[PDB]
Amino acid sequence: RADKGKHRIGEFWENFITKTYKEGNKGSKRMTPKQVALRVEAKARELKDSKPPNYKTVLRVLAPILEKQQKAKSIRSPGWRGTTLSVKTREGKDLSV
DNA sequence: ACGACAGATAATTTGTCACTGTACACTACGCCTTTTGTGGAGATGTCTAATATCTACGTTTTAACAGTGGCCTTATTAAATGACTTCTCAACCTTCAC
Repeated sequence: RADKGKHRIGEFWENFITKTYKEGNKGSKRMTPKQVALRVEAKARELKDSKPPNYKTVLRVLAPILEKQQKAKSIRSPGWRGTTLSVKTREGKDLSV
């Protein structure tokens, strides 16, 4: 279906969840989804919104973001091949070997 | 035929709640190296005014004596003394007296 992977909480909450997790993981802060959901609870109460998102949705919202943040650890480097070689000096001069 | 009305129906997400994997078990900003501009002596080099020394510059002063200049009256006659000069330095015979 056209709806697969798209949430029904809507554009405001999809942003607010992802906004809150994103600010909570810059610097050495390490705000995990549960603390975000606890913010979402606080936000709905002060927004007077009677139906805050459940923690399972918040974890499902961030699951692709978390996976994109994970993949960055794995990306492999091709390396040099064959006989021809050079080494990258900080002068910016590639010295052939 | 196809596709086109209103509604079925297989998804899709929202939300529950039993379950479990894991950290809490204190245990990084600290060990070590290098450069480096600032800083403290401390041997050494720098180089003058000045208070003489250290003779000479020569310049005064002395006395010795050398030369110029003024004065000094001149005559005669006598004396003493010392000298000089000149001249002289015979000899036989006769006569009258005892």
